[PDB]
Amino acid sequence: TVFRQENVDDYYDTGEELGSGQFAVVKKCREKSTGLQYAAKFIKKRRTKSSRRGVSREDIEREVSILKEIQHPNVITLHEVYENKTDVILILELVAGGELFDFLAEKSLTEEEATEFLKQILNGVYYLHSLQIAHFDLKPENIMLLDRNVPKPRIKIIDFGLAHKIDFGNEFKNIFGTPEFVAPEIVNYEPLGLEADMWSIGVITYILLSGASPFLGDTKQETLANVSAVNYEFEDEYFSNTSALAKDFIRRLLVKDPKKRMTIQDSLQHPWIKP
Ligand SMILES: COc1cc(/C=C/c2ccc(O)cc2)cc(OC)c1
Repeated sequence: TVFRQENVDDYYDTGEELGSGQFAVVKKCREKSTGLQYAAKFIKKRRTKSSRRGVSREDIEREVSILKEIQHPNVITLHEVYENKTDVILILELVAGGELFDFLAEKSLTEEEATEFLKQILNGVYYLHSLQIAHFDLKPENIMLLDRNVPKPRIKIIDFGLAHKIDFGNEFKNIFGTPEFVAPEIVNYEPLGLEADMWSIGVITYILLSGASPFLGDTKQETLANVSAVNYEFEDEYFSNTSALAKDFIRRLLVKDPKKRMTIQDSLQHPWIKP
């Protein structure tokens, strides 16, 4: 699939940089014809077939194809796609309130503040999983706020760079996500489905409630080893005032066997969440 090959600079003006990654950079931008503001994600293309630098066109097209399907208040929307010899440029909805993660370091949240964020995450994931889309990269870095100055900010899931359609219940494709947040099946290179997202939600919930990462080791290999062994516990120093029901929610997500892990529908019906 080909994208618009006019120079993006003829239709947009770029501004502040919002984020920078392995093969991508995101810049605030403004469409000249409407004055509306967006985030322009510049993705570096592979220059040769056998190269390790840049993103393969297959991977870019998958990300674009998933973004084109989604429209939900808790997920970023795709406006336009451009490309040139060096980059594909996604013009994405502007989410300017900062990471949940950057917001995290400002406080540990109360259970109400955590569930208010968490319910929005679950609603967005429920939408994705209803469409058989696994995100595969859920972490605080990929959860951003529309406005960070209100008491209950609205969040949006960003960065569909690892997302896959799961039309056969599982995919076998290798997901190099962030060790602290990936499920054991990712660590062990096993078939992957929607269940991997539910584990990541469990990790996110643990961090929201405590300010601590449940599997984080001193090195990436230690973290991965801890994940595969389900080597975590609720430290009393961090969880002494957290409800047992919140702990129960997490415990039913941080489950090695994906088949026994809570699904997105289970998580919305769990007594900690269900109104
Ligand atoms: C390109 O690497 C990064 C991209 C992004 C994308 C941020 C972003 C911000 C606003 C949007 O509307 C869309 C993406 C974030 C990062 O750390 C937070 C790293």
